[PDB]
Amino acid sequence: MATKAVCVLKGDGPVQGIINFEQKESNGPVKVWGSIKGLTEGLHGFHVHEFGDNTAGCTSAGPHFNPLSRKHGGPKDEERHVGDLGNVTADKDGVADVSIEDSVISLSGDHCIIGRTLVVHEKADDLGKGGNEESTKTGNAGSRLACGVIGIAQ
Amino acid sequence: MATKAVCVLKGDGPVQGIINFEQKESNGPVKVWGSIKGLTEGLHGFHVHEFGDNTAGCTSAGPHFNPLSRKHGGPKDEERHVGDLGNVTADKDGVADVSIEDSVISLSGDHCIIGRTLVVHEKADDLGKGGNEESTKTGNAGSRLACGVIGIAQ
Ligand SMILES: [Zn+2]
Ligand SMILES: [Zn+2]
Repeated sequence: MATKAVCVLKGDGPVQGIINFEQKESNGPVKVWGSIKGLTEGLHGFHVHEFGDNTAGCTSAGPHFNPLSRKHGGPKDEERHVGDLGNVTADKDGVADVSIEDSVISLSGDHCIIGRTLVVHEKADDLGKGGNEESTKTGNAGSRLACGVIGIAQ
Repeated sequence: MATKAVCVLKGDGPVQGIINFEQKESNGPVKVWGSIKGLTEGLHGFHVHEFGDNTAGCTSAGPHFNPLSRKHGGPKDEERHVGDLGNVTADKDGVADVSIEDSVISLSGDHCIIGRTLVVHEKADDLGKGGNEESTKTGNAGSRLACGVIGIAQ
């Protein structure tokens, strides 16, 4: 049934925002767009984590959503986690106007991201090209600044 | 797919809690439990609403999850919304130790509640036996005290 999803991001600091998802055909890409504020200028890792579990804050969301058991990558890679959406970019006012299109995540089926956690991270995602253990796990993107559970939308 | 879900309830007031969901068999019943605190002693409407959308707080969840287009009821009714879990009871210390078993909600398929909103209400749900139009729509449970998106749990 689901063609639209939405996510409210909050954390302990000032980072907050709203992200929209739209998938018109189940065999088609998902459009991801919206605004996150309170960010430092530059790149921030932007990931779908495995669990829609916020009991302990962002930490409860678990690792990247990774049902094919691959190593971390960027959204252009064949070797990637399902939840690898690469970076978003905050302007000099702390605002990331997100606009992404991705055909690996979905609003149904196995790769479905509904009821999982969208997280925006402290630092840039190195897209799995960093050369340490951590690169292949989380792309060295550091802290979880804000997260939310991805919800069915009207 | 999912055998566990979790929901963190938050609102503008003091109401807050964690509800777990467990469904070992896709075609078996769902267990609902955990605690909500900060409630007034007495009955509170406990419903799954249609949208997991929190962009305007609890209001943006919309009406009760009703995929079969029926009228509000108690969970033991045949004429009920999928989202009709009835009431929870807060004790004299303001705690609802929720414990509910339901055969209509599901963690998979088309009644799937993952990615929708769990709401705890201001007043008792009259189970649709209240005589007004409100009763057959919302059970007169009143305003939304706390909600959260139901997420995939580990
Ligand atoms: Zn990853
Ligand atoms: Zn109802």
